[PDB]
Amino acid sequence: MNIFEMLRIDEGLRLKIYKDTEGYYTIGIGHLLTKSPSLNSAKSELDKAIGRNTNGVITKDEAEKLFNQDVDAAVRGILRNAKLKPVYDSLDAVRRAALINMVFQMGETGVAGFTNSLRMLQQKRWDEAAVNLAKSRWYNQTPNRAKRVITTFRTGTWDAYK
Ligand SMILES: [Cl-]
Ligand SMILES: [Cl-]
Repeated sequence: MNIFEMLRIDEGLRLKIYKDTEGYYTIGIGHLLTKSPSLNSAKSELDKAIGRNTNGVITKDEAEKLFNQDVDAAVRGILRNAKLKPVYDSLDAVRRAALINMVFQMGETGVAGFTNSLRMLQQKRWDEAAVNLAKSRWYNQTPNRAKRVITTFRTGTWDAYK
């Protein structure tokens, strides 16, 4: 298992514009299009992202292409962030994937806001970090996905995904 296969299980794959768990316009593998309520505005972003007139539909390759761009952006956002970088640097490879997963879903700002959890991860206090991570809107709104990520941080294995 790797970061790509982990995120593919978490986000699924859809080739036509759809609404995410928050109600926003998305396409492919969890690629947010816009927070706007207008479908037209979403179709406009989609064509801009792809470079062709898509009329709301993309192929598998186009989806995988946006996906590779998005994982690359998440990693780099972490390495550029003064709060995330040190945590990232301190973790093993499995746990690193779990941090990337959080960032992909919620953005760097968002993750950076989990001050207490990040400090516990840095300290390698696994059971205490899992407990604090669960006291969030994240966990209450997407509980099965949060539990998978949280178990990954707690154990340091891919069990939750096998
Ligand atoms: Cl883009
Ligand atoms: Cl969920």
